[PDB]
Amino acid sequence: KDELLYLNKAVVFGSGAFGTALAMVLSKKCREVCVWHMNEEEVRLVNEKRENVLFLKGVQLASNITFTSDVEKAYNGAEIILFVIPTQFLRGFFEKSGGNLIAYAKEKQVPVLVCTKGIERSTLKFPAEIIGEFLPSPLLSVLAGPSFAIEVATGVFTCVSIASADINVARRLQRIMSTGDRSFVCWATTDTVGCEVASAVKNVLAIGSGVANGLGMGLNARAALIMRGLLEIRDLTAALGGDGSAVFGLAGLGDLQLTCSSELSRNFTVGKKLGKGLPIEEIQRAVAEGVATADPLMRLAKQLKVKMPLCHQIYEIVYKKKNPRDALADLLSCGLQDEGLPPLFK
Amino acid sequence: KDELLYLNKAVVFGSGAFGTALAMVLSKKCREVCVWHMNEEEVRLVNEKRENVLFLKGVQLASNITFTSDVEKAYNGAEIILFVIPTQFLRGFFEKSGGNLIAYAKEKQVPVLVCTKGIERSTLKFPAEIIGEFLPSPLLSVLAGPSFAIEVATGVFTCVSIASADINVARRLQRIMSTGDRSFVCWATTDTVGCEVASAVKNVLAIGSGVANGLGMGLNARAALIMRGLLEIRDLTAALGGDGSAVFGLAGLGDLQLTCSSELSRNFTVGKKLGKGLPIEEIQRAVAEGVATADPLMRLAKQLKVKMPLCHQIYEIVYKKKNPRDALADLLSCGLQDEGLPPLFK
Ligand SMILES: CCCCCCCCCCCCCCCC(=O)O
Ligand SMILES: CCCCCCCCCCCCCCCC(=O)O
Ligand SMILES: Clc1nc(Br)nc2nc[nH]c12
Ligand SMILES: Clc1nc(Br)nc2nc[nH]c12
Repeated sequence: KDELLYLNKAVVFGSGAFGTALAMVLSKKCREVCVWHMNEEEVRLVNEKRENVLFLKGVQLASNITFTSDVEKAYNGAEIILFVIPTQFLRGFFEKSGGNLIAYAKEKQVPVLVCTKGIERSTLKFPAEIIGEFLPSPLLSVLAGPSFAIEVATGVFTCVSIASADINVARRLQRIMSTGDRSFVCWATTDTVGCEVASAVKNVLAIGSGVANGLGMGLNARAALIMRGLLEIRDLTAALGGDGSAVFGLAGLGDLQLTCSSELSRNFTVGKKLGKGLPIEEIQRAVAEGVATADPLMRLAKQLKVKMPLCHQIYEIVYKKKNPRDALADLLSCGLQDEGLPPLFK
Repeated sequence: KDELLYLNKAVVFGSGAFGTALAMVLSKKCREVCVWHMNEEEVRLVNEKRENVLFLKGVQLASNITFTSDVEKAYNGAEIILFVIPTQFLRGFFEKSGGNLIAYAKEKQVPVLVCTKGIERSTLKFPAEIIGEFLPSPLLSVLAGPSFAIEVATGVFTCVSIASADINVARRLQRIMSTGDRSFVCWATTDTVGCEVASAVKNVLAIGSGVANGLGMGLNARAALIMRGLLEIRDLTAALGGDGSAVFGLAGLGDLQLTCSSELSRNFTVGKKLGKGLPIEEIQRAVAEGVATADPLMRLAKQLKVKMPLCHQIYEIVYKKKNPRDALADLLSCGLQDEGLPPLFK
């Protein structure tokens, strides 16, 4: 149905910029929105200032958004649960604080929307996969797309995809997350794996985009990096058993192109400094997502025997002090080739 | 073979920014490069100033690039011929001045590289199709990709695709156009139709990107326009009998994303003014490619029964004084839907 669903309550676990922006979206579709944040002192400040001064400065929270540090109070009564907890803290959160939450979700069959992105170092698994160790996969969906947080939080027109193996789950979440003024529009897809892969890999590729800028390259180069980089997302998705339908959509190409063009993002600045010859040690002052992700990504790639040329070279630049110009030359030493895309039509 | 081909002479018919930049690329692979330009007086100026002050100001031409107004002197001895003549002048050029050129090309089996982009109003055909009425299609290839002219002309890293129905033709052109310093890298593909469609449609979509900016929208919106717009290139390509393998490559997505992000381009400024409420008459002072293209594109789409939502609405805004906010609302009145991309992997 193209008819929107409104709820009494939503909970968002994760208080970053993205989680906060999504809570702003939900505030227009649910009467009450709770945002869980572990530090009580900081919870008080935020509720006082009516603004997430910690991670979304300059944005006034809707009056119906309340921050809390009490997990139980947070989810009680919620009819949709969002996870935006950083990958590295996800598992521990469920083990240490998810017992009742999990029981509640299972009992009430509450939809869960995974918004966290990355790769867990110990298992090489993606966020929805980790969460799926604790919550029934039939209840799980993934949100991904070109969605700069400030724009989303302020209601500037944004499109994203919602992925669920069962398209009917995604379609229902589409009705909850899409806004009445059409400022936040969701598109349904089955490709959960493609979404998670794109969401992690885009951060590594963004460092490369930075490198290209630091090397003195221009916008033609950035476009080429996006397009060739996209095939790496595609190939890794295939190897992971994903259907790949999100690769050339909002979650894949859409988000990748946006993320690689964010010149002020930390991924980009780190790549630019690396491209200018600065060693990673000097740069490291606040870890760029791409830095953290590059290592587990290479390990997963190696484990699955997937060649990811750009990502591999970016990993070398970041972790093995490889000179950026040497990496580029190595990349361009493969000789002349065909583009590597199959025909769509026969 | 990954081994480059060097030539004695190249000719480029068309003296615009792009043709001039491509002549700079060729100057590094051919001893002599002739650029044909119809106005003799302007030819003299350019050769004197050793700079295309007309369409590529600020760039010093290689000493081996010579401008000329003599078609016969231009192609004589050439071993590759590039066309960059504007769509609307292509047919007349062959009819009025191509007799001997055509005989020479046929006799010597000279490769022809089509770089012109657009749709001819009278026949609704694309540039390589028009040229193919005069030169044997086996000799024809198309060059397309994210390739801002200034960057190409100055040797800043650029990747493009070369398309030919027979992949072997494209592969040979790849050896001629790719540079020894790897600053200009070509990728082979069969999808000529996809390239021509993308190259024309991107200009219409760029006006829409402008409109979005003028409406107060942001980068999330631009990313969505690129991604949804790409499906229109895909569907039109299918209807035209193209194989579509270029759609998600450099010629399609790559060039589209670049072109839609060029905020200072005429397509973009025209869209932005339209988005700000200015009527097209007041704007029209130097036609933006997207304006010229929108009409023949809609006619071709209608003729083939292909729905192109964004392009259609852009045509309405440009040609039928439709209010941009009304167009947007109409576009968003389709209800909630699936993303519309097939799985890549089963
Ligand atoms: C970490 C290195 C980043 C440098 C970025 C270079 C700018 C874009 C390069 C795109 C060319 C793609 C090379 C493909 C070669 C291959 O498939 O092995
Ligand atoms: C000429 C209008 C341009 C306005 C541009 C709006 C910004 C991007 C909009 C993308 C949403 C895509 C709408 C798809 C709806 C449909 O498929 O009918
Ligand atoms: Cl230990 C820990 N857990 C969660 Br959940 N989130 C965090 N953010 C910082 N440290 C964190
Ligand atoms: Cl009439 C004509 N022919 C060619 Br070819 N190119 C042109 N450029 C402007 N007018 C032109």
